[PDB]
Amino acid sequence: KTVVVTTILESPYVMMKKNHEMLEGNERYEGYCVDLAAEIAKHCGFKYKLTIVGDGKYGARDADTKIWNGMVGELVYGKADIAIAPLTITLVREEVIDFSKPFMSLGISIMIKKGTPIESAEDLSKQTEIAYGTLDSGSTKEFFRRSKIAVFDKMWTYMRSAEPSVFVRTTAEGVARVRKSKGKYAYLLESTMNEYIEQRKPCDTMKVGGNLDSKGYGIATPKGSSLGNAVNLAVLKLNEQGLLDKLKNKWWYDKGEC
Amino acid sequence: KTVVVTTILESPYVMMKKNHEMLEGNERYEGYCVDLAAEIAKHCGFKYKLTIVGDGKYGARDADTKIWNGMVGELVYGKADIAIAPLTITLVREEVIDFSKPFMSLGISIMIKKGTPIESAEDLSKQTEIAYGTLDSGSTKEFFRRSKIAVFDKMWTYMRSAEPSVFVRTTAEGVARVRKSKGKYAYLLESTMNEYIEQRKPCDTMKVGGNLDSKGYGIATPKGSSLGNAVNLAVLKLNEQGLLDKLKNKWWYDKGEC
Ligand SMILES: N[C@@H](Cc1onc(O)c1Br)C(=O)O
Ligand SMILES: N[C@@H](Cc1onc(O)c1Br)C(=O)O
Repeated sequence: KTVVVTTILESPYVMMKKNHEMLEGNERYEGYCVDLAAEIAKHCGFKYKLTIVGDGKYGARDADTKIWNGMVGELVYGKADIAIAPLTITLVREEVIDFSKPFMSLGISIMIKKGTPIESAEDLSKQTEIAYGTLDSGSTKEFFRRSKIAVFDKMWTYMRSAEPSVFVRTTAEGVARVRKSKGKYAYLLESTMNEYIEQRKPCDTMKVGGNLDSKGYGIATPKGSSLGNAVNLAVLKLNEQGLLDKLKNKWWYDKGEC
Repeated sequence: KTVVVTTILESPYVMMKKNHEMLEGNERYEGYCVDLAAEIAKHCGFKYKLTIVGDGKYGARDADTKIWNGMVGELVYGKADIAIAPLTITLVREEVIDFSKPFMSLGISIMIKKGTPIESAEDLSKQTEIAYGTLDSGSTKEFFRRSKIAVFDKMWTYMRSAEPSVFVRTTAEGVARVRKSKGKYAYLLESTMNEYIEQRKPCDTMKVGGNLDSKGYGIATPKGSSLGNAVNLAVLKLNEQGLLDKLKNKWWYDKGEC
């Protein structure tokens, strides 16, 4: 039957076409993951319906209720058959859902307003003039919360108690904050999103320093789903064919505005 | 039996004494509402236990689940017997819980960093250079969300879509934001909290313009609770005895630091 795909509005993975109100179904969206879903579906031989995750979250488990939210939750509770989005492969998630090998590699990075005197995470941790934060949910926030590494521990300690809050609801908000804070706010996010934004007008942001870690995004399916095998092979095939690199260039650099 | 009082950490209504770790029970807290609870209990002849609302919220109903959160929720679901805090009497709340006549009068107001060229709500609505917001929950946010008054409608329209978010988690955060934004952020909050903060170091904030509305805080009890009658009479008695005004002066001006 028609496969239900859960995904999330995150540029340039999935975005509403400017003229979406005049369109219907899958045609309403565009982006790297929209193109990827089409390729995966073709190689696995299934028809699908793109749906945007109800709560706009990636996926975490509430420590008290033990309930999973976000795209991970939609898979865990059977609300969706597959997640095709910039969903980071992590230990906690790997335990409850299946993941294809990575379709994109990335790492946590620093985004600054051009001119900000910051070149690394160490730089940020050793000062207070420039505030810094992460998304209010997801693997980056979790990276800092769980890190036992001195420098990252120091940063988390500062972030968790910083006032006003240094956390944002969406990537768009973090970017807006960096752009409007006159260099007094730096944003910690995944290298992939950082690199995309660096090529977007008004071209006033920059990725600085090396990535804090090395990981990847994977296509997710409910644990034990018979669709997992084919999907994983499709990702490997698409990568080996150079299609994934082609898609990355298409949505990141081919039409960079900077 | 011992009455369970739900309240909230909001200065100067209820605050943790500096040395709370060395104290136990009700002795751990201090403030206007702590003193008020003692007076109400004495006049109604009951023993009580102060408890801080689990979710740190005042009280709203989720439009989807219809579940009440905050102090209102604790009363509605029988987790607490009475709420003694700066809980605003509103139509939606009055329908599900009982309220004593007001023990304090107030209205929505504007807090600015001294020197900010803003004298009214109209001023704020007609410009964009200075951002402004409210608590991310409670009667003030709701006032703007539901207002059909042109000026407030205009302000809500701007606030709801402003990026980054102009909403804060606690009063303390809104104050910190006003103080650290060099006049580029104004905070909308209740006159009572505004007046208290204006007398606190570093004495860099000011209440401007007249209040946007006129309302009051009431002591709340589960609907139909036999404790409601006595509590209401106690509030009226304490007010007529001048005790409420005495308490206001004690926690607002007697030890003002400005
Ligand atoms: N890919 C992450 C989400 C995320 O993590 N950090 C960010 O800035 C974003 Br967007 C995840 O799967 O949680
Ligand atoms: N008293 C209000 C809470 C509140 O509403 N606006 C604020 O700034 C605060 Br604190 C309520 O009962 O919701």
